[PDB]
Formats: sequence, structure tokens, C-alpha cells
Amino acid sequence: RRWCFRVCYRGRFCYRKCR
Repeated sequence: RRWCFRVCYRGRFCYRKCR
């Protein structure tokens, strides 16, 4: 869905799910 958004797991775990 374009507009990536590195989601963070509250603490540091931040993953990018671009599209």
C-alpha cells in the first residue's frame, strides 16, 4: 500500500513494511 511506515514495537523493534 505504498506510503511505507517503519512500525516500532514500542522500545526499538522498528520494521519497515514499504508497500
